[PDB]
Amino acid sequence: LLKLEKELLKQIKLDPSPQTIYKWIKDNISPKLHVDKGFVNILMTSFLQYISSEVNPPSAPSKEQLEQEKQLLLSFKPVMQKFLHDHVDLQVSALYALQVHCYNSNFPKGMLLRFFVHFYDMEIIEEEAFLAWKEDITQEFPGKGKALFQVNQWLTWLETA
Repeated sequence: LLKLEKELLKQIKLDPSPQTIYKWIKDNISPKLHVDKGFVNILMTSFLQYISSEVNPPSAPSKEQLEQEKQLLLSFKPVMQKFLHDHVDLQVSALYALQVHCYNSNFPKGMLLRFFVHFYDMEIIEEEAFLAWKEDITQEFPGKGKALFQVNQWLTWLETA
């Protein structure tokens, strides 16, 4: 799975067509793993790494980077939905992936919450998963406090009115 992750990210860089990457998964990863939380973790982690590498390469995002990022995420949305729809616990896994990804970049200003807004508006992550992620004690990935600090007002609104 740490391996699998190696291969998947290599494959995305080689050809980031949503179609190609979905076919590679289906042809190279047993379907029993498609509903595994660790697989959803490596999947979402690889997509986010790729998007970052594209939007903010080694050259405070510009409006052009914000649009580019939305567009790339939009092209991946049907692949992510194919594995996450109807699976709230795997959606919580995808939120931990995005938490750890932002933790790994030192929480860039607004990044985590801009992605929560995306994932919610794109119907990738349901309300229930956002609140399960908030309230979850059982998992231990780093960066959970600083993540909460940045999306708490948003989550509280979601929860109450």
